Amino acid sequence: GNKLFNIAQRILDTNSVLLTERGDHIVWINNSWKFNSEEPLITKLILSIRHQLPKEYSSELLCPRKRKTVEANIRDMLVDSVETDTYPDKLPFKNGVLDLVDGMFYSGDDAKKYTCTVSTGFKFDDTKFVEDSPEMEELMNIINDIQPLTDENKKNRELYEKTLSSCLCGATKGCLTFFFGETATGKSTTKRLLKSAIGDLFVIANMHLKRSVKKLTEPCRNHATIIDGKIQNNRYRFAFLYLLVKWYKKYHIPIMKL
Amino acid sequence: GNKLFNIAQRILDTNSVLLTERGDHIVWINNSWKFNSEEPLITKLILSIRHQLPKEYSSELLCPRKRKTVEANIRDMLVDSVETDTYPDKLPFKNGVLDLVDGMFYSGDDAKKYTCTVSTGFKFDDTKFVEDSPEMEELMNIINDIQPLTDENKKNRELYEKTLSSCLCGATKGCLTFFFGETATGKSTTKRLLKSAIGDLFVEMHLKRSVFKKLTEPRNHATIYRFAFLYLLVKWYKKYHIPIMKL
Amino acid sequence: GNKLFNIAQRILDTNSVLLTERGDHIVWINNSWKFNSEEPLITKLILSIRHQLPKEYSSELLCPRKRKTVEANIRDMLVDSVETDTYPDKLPFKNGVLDLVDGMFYSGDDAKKYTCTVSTGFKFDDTKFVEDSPEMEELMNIINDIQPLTDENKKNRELYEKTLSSCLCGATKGCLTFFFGETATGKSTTKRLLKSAIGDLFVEIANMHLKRSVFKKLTEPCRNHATIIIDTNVVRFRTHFSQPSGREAAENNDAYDKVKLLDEGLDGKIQNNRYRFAFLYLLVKWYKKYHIPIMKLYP
Amino acid sequence: GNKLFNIAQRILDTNSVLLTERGDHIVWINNSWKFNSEEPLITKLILSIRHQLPKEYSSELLCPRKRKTVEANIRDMLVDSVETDTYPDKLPFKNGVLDLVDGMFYSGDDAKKYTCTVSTGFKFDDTKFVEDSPEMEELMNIINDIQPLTDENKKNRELYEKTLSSCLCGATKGCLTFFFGETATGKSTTKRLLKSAIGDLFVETGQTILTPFIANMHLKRSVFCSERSDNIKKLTEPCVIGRPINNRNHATIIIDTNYKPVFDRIDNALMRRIAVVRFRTHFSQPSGREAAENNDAYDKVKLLDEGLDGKIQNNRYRFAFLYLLVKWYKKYHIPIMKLYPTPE
Amino acid sequence: GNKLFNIAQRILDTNSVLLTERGDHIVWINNSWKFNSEEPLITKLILSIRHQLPKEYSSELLCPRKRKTVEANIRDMLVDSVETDTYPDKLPFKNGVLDLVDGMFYSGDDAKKYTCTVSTGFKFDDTKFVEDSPEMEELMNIINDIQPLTDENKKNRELYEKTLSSCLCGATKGCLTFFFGETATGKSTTKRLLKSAIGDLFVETGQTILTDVLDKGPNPFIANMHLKRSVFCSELPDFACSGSKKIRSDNIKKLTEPCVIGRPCFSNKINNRNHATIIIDTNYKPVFDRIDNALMRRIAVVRFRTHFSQPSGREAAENNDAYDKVKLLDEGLDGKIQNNRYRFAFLYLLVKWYKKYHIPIMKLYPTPEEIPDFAFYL
Amino acid sequence: GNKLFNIAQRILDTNSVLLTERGDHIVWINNSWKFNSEEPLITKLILSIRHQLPKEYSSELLCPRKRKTVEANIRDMLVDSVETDTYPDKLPFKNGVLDLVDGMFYSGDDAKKYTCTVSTGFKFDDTKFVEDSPEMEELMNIINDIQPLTDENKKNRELYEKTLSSCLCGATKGCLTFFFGETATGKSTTKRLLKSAIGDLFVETGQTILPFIANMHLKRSVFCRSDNIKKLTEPCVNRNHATIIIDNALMRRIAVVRFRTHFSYDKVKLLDEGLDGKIQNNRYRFAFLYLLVKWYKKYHIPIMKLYP
Ligand SMILES: Nc1ncnc2c1ncn2[C@@H]1O[C@H](COP(=O)(O)OP(=O)(O)O)[C@@H](O)[C@H]1O
Ligand SMILES: Nc1ncnc2c1ncn2[C@@H]1O[C@H](COP(=O)(O)OP(=O)(O)O)[C@@H](O)[C@H]1O
Ligand SMILES: Nc1ncnc2c1ncn2[C@@H]1O[C@H](COP(=O)(O)OP(=O)(O)O)[C@@H](O)[C@H]1O
Ligand SMILES: Nc1ncnc2c1ncn2[C@@H]1O[C@H](COP(=O)(O)OP(=O)(O)O)[C@@H](O)[C@H]1O
Ligand SMILES: Nc1ncnc2c1ncn2[C@@H]1O[C@H](COP(=O)(O)OP(=O)(O)O)[C@@H](O)[C@H]1O
Ligand SMILES: Nc1ncnc2c1ncn2[C@@H]1O[C@H](COP(=O)(O)OP(=O)(O)O)[C@@H](O)[C@H]1O
Repeated sequence: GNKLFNIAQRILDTNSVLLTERGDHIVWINNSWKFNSEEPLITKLILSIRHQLPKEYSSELLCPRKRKTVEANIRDMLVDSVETDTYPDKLPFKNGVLDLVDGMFYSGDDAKKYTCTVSTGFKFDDTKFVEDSPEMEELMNIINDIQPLTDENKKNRELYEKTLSSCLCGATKGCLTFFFGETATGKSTTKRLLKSAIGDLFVIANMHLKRSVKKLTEPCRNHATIIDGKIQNNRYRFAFLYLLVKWYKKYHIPIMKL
Repeated sequence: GNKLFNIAQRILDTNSVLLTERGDHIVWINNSWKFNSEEPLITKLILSIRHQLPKEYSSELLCPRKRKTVEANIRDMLVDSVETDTYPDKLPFKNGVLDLVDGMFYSGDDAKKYTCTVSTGFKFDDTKFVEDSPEMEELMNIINDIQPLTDENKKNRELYEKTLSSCLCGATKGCLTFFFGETATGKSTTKRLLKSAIGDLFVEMHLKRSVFKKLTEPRNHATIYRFAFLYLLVKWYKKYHIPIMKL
Repeated sequence: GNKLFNIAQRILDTNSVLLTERGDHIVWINNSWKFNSEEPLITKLILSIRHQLPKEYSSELLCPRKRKTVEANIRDMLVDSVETDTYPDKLPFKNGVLDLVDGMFYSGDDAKKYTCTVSTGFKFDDTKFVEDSPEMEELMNIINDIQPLTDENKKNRELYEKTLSSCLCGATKGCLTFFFGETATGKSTTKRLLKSAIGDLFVEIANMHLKRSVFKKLTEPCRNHATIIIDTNVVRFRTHFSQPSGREAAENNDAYDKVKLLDEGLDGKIQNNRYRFAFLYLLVKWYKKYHIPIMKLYP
Repeated sequence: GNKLFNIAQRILDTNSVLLTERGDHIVWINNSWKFNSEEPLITKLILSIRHQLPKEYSSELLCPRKRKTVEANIRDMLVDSVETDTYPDKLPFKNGVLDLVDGMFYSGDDAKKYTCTVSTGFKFDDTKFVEDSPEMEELMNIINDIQPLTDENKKNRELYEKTLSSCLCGATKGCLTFFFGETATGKSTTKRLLKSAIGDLFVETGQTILTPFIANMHLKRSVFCSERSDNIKKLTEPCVIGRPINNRNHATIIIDTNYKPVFDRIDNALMRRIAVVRFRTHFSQPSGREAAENNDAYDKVKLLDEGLDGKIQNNRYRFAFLYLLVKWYKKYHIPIMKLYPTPE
Repeated sequence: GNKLFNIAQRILDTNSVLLTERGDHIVWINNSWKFNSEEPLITKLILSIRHQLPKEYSSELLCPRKRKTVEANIRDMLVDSVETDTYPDKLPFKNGVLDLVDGMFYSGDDAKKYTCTVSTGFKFDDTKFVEDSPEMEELMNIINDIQPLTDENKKNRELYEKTLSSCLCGATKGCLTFFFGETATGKSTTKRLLKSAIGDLFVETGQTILTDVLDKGPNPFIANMHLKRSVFCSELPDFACSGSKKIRSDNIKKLTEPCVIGRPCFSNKINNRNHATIIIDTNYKPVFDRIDNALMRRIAVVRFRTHFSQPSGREAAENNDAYDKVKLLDEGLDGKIQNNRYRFAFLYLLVKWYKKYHIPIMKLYPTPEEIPDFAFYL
Repeated sequence: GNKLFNIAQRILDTNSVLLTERGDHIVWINNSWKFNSEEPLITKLILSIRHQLPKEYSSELLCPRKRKTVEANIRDMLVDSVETDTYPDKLPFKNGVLDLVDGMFYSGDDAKKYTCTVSTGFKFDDTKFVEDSPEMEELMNIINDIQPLTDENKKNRELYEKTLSSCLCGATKGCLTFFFGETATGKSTTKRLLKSAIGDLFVETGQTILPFIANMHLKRSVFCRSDNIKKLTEPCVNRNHATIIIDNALMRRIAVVRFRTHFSYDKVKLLDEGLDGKIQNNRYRFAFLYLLVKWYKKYHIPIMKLYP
């Protein structure tokens, strides 16, 4: 056939570009399913796949007028859409995906099979998701101070942990939990802690695919659960992420329900 | 005279592209009458149909700038509009159209003639639409639990079956059905079961075949487990709505 | 000298494309003046007229890049705006324009002279505009039940006929006509009959433009061709139409004077357009009885 | 040099395309200064002017891509703007300009030095602008039946004539005029006659002006308001504030009312911008005629014709009223133009 | 090398095109720093400077596709922003710049140094900016009619002189000025005289900028009053009746800052340089929401006294105490003002007034003694 | 291969064009990180870099149709977003960056590492940032006139200098501040002095706040419902570096300094009619910048916090 057509065919065969019902063309570059419905991110992918093609097919794509032909060819081959965020027990990081059934981290093509268009926005450092460090004990202490562990507060702590641990699911939640409290009881502190824990999955048009923010209990797509100085430096991030994963694995194994 | 016009004529001879009174072009790719106004799919159909054209006409379609010329020729050749969604006794699934009176499942070219724009949403699997399944037993039990075949639920059962089977027709319904009752009776359960049955043809209204004097006016088709409840619905249609559809 | 300018001049010779005061290029294809201020229809016209020009001129129109050249030449040669819908005594169908005053229906080039952009939305069936058919007699019975030809109802009947026939003129009406009456009297039956009769030129301010029928500011030409009709619960209505259960609702109240039997099947046999061309014949017949010299409605 | 640049230079030297202080490029074709900010109207002129250049510079212009080059050069050569509509005593028709002070219809190059970016919207036939015609007598009878020339109706008749004829200048009218009268006496008849006569230079607007309907009334000579104090103080100045932010007010404001108007604020400043003409000749239907003469709010009663509006909308009484307007104009507005208020 | 890049560099050398802080590219054609943020005006300049280049560098600019290239190069060669209209004491006409310090005229490169993007909107004729002319004498007569040179009117006349003179300099005035007067007194006459004298450096606005939260939504009444040296806001009705919005006080301090905040229709440029002499044409005493000393140092007033009326109303206007003198109303005066007959004489008079009153520094003073509530607060 | 691709690679290897998290591209020309979301500013960088490449690569950039190919290649070779204005304690001028920690001024590549986009709006004159100069003594004269160095108002004076010196950093403050005072008290004099000192990092917006937010992004000082107060002291509202100067939670979010001396109260002084004229022209700009830097390195060197 044609060189600029075989290049598009070979790029498509790698399943690096996909089409989603919102009309979006999700692109796989830098180990994250990216998308931007304002300018073609595909051309970035034809430029990236350059070190994945034969030599005769590699020098062709060093021309921006030749990375629009292949982009159009690719855009005209995506005739059938692909479902997104099929798996709820998955956490997308800027370098892979994390499974909440056993708490390990995938990277590269291992995270490609789990189509997660949205992401937490930051990389998952390996030597921070540890059991103990000079951040775990202080986090545990402040969590106890905010939400005491006593008998009359035991059920309150249980529902509290169940509510924050729910802010990882990829499915919609049909239940509401109230955050009633007096002045200066740490609500903003927990808000910032959870924001540091997940990040981009935290904020009606903007809250798409977000996992936390009768009309806000319907499947349509939303997944959100509706509810100092050494925080913005992003220190308690991985410790609180470990706590959230532990609470999820302790409370949300079989069925997700609030 | 012109290869890129002979190709357009051959593509239009297959009746794959039609024009709809909204001024919009609907196309036929992978067994679905799709349509879009932001990224027209006429080029998608051009690049899809190359296999059905001769070799000399197939090598010319492998080019994005030679595929916006055939698209221009085709769009310039569609002068008059065509009507969509005429047949009322059809069920459009993502892989064909199923007849209600006949009950035979159509797929591919046989499904093209019935211009069914709105689809059920989900693909239809042949080896699930059976009368003997583990799920259909429990579905029948649930149906009997929601409403029994008792003395006070004989004519109510008839109206229930008639109204439920009515949510399969492309015509305009002539009556409204109410669901007055107490909590935990089967209202929302039946709502979710019907949603799982007829899929996309459901809103909780343009060509939507179910919605939960102005309503009973012509466009709208509304009546204001995917293979067992569907079997029960088609059976109810074959008991109730055979010669004429009325509510 | 320049083939794509000779082609543009020749296409302009046929007077197929016109420029409107609104800025929209009306186009003549498929016996209807279609226009669209979102995409130029002119290129479809250039492609369509291909089978009229010499063989050398025709082969240059199988090239979409040589058709925007012709369209650009044509658009640069159209300076004189041409008024639309100047003739009010015409009813535009999808295959031409019917003349109400005389009675025949024009088609093809004959309908081009009457620049009629809006149309009825449905084709004009030739063998349906007939005085006698198994549907005009039942329809006339429907009027007789709704509006009997009694001495007291004679004035009502004439006013009803005049108002119904007035929804066929492209002029501007200067009178509001009411549909006063009680419930189940045949108003909405008349509305359904009218919708089946005329079709697209029926609405139930910008949207209500260039329409002939619709359901002091509304009675001025500034365009507005609509016959404004208001339904309230003045052509008065008496013959309430009762049901079988309303059979026993048919002998006390003087808001009515007659109670024919309800016919639930009738309503259905309207949207099917069973009484369509019968109604067109009745409207036209009535029209060339009150508005032949001049069309006017008396307040 | 470049051939298309020579073509553009020649076209620019015939003064056929002009640049205004609004961003619009006004084009001169069909004896009219048109403008439209949706299409490069200049690219029409390049074709139309084609029958003025030598044969060498003619066959080139049969190419749409060689008239975007010529237009690009032209738009690059119009460095200076030109003031437009500085001549008030001219009436522009779609085929010429009528000079009112002598009533002469200029066409072609003669009707070009008077830049007129807004026209009446129709052509001006020479062999209808005459004083001897049956339509002339019909229109004169209608006008006499509307405003009789009797002794008690002299000053009002003069005000009516002055106000009607004043909707022919491009000057700024510093006054307001009412058509105060009871229903069905001829105010809408006068409105339709004026619309048929002066055509496009006539706009009807809603009551929100009196209490984006101000941006469209730009360069219109007559604004009729059928059916707030400072609105009057805003509407009689050459530059009125309106955004679709300043518009030139060449408009005579006529207001159609049925009762005595009541204003929000009454002061000595408002009475010097107001004028009223009374309508006293009711035209009632023959069935209801006997109920009109007994009424005291009117003075005369006549027969209400039915086809009059039909023939008026058909623009049959157009040039007769144009002649009447010109004749009135060359009786009060020749030395200067000024609208005199009448507080009483 | 490249021929088109050499052309672009030569054009850049002559300092004809410039880049402004607003992001707009200003050009230099026909001795006027014109700019237009809807078309790349630069492409006109490339043609106009065609004669200022050698023969080989001239024939390359008779090709609009070859002038788009030069325009692109110029847009890619101007990396540094410039601040325009820095010199305040300059009056830009359509054919040069008049310096107010001593009143000579400049053209060409002499006037190019002062990058005044705005202009008055009309050409400047040399043999009219004189001291002896029939138009000058009659203009002096009508000005003395508007403001008599009496001792009772002496302070008012002098402050009127200064206020009119201030509408020539490009500084930022911090004192609002009122034109309190009764109907038919000359406020609109002075307004039209200014409009004929300074032309473009003059806009009209509605009372909205005085009674409105002038930040919500797109407001083009503020985005137009940028670099204009005189702003007129007529139509101030009385506030005694219902439905009248009092003049919002903070707007007075808002309008006297060196920058004004406002957004036009669908734009993000909220800052506009405020060189305007905000002058209010009113009829009665203005009333604000709250009166204080912070608002008291931004308000100056001039009373207009001599009335104009035809003999029909002369008897009724003579006995009115709201006036002090009555003169015969002229009918063709508006006609001979709207045709700019009184333009250059008034411009010369304004220049003389500025040279006599504002030569050392430019500053304005308030006159808080002519308002009842203001006087009570004293 | 391709010459334009190699040119784009060489341009990127110098790290002059970056892609920010907002989706916009920041460009390093004339010792300033300039960005503008209305046209590609990359092409200006392509033409500026022209005197850095091999002479065979330089003649290819004298062509606007070949400076859009290089820009296109660059636009597809920036796949990783980069955060902006990480360094709080740096003051960006149109010709470099001043390091507030010690007081030295960097320029060129030395100021390229500090990716701070919003500059002050002017250049840094080397021979004016001096402690002694015949425009400085008058500056602390007028400052002491505005705020006398009295023991009674010493707390007010230290609060004043602490709050005004805080308008130089990219950190987020968590408390509103007010300049509530009487008429003719130097409040707008302080506003204009600060505007001369910092320039672009200074925005004035009406009381609608109390697109008017979309412009005050990365600005280090701004001027002018308690819910909006609770919304205006957060790291995001659009970044929030502004030192906003115009229940218990409201109590810990409000700081006000009360001006005392009046000019034409505790002391009445004489008005200076020419003071504004010699303030708008930025006469005291660099002397006040020096004073602010001195106050900063005297007060905020260990950590930044504005206690109420
Ligand atoms: N364990 C803890 N150690 C230190 N500070 C704490 C702890 N728990 C709560 N706080 C303080 O309590 C405050 C919570 O107030 P916050 O919930 O933000 O009030 P509001 O939401 O009304 O502004 C935080 O500023 C935090 O510093
Ligand atoms: N066969 C059945 N009969 C009754 N209830 C059922 C049956 N199957 C499931 N249910 C459960 O009982 C509930 C019935 O509630 P329903 O009648 O829908 O009213 P609501 O949803 O408002 O409570 C459902 O939530 C459903 O989960
Ligand atoms: N002669 C008739 N033929 C057929 N149907 C009739 C006749 N008379 C009455 N009907 C029926 O009676 C009904 C009258 O209702 P209608 O008068 O339209 O109610 P409303 O006036 O409130 O709109 C119609 O639906 C019509 O079908
Ligand atoms: N001179 C005349 N002779 C006969 N009929 C007239 C004459 N003038 C007007 N008419 C008729 O009388 C009617 C007058 O209505 P009009 O006064 O316009 O109503 P309104 O003033 O309430 O808008 C018109 O329809 C017109 O046909
Ligand atoms: N000597 C004069 N100088 C200026 N204007 C005069 C003079 N004599 C009469 N006038 C008249 O004054 C009118 C302008 O005053 P006007 O616009 O009514 O002021 P305002 O609108 O502020 O009341 C002009 O129409 C002019 O004819
Ligand atoms: N210490 C001072 N010495 C001299 N003049 C001063 C002093 N303080 C203030 N001023 C004068 O006061 C004016 C500023 O007043 P300002 O505080 O802005 O009042 P407001 O804030 O009410 O507008 C300046 O023009 C300045 O000349």
